[PDB]
Amino acid sequence: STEYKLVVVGADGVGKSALTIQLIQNHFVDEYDPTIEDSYRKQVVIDGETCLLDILDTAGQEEYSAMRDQYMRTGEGFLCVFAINNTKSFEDIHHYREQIKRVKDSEDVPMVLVGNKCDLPSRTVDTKQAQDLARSYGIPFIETSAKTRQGVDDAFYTLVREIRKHKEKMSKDGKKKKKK
Ligand SMILES: Nc1nc2c(ncn2[C@@H]2O[C@H](COP(=O)(O)OP(=O)(O)OP(O)(O)=S)[C@@H](O)[C@H]2O)c(=O)[nH]1
Ligand SMILES: [Mg+2]
Repeated sequence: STEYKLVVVGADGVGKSALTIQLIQNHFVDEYDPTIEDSYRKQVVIDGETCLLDILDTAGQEEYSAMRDQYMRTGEGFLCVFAINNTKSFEDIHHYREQIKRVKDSEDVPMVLVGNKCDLPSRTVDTKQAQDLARSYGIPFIETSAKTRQGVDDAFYTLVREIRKHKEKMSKDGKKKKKK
């Protein structure tokens, strides 16, 4: 019943498309297929509510600062994905977060930090640093492997939960109005 607009963001090659295709299609693309902009719908039951997910799988490839704006205005929550063997992709999260906060003109934007490719050896981004970054941001951190499907549903369902929490918070706000 309730629709949630989710946007999967992050550097090229982190696994945004692999995560999203696991969620929607239940298989893993070993392939490379760089994304311009694909979207997907899926009907899910999360905490006993039916949810219509409308998911945008974005381009990691850059230039943008053109393209990012409209889908940042549109998105209700953001899956901020880095790959655990890609230091720059982790560092990129700060910049995506800043951009989203600026473009949506809010300090309060539902987000989940996703460390993908946890099936691989010799990670270059430690779990502790990701956890520490998420704690700073006051957002969940979930480790995934699109290859094995580990954590995939949890990552997307947790983002829906963050949106719901935000919706409830915004009704009560901090002040000005109040509600519940
Ligand atoms: N080992 C491993 N490989 C993965 C995982 N997720 C994605 N990959 C691989 O990484 C490569 C890039 O994945 P892809 O999903 O296309 O990245 P992207 O983030 O969507 O990249 P883009 O569209 O912005 S350019 C592919 O070869 C894919 O199979 C994972 O969890 N584990
Ligand atoms: Mg892609």
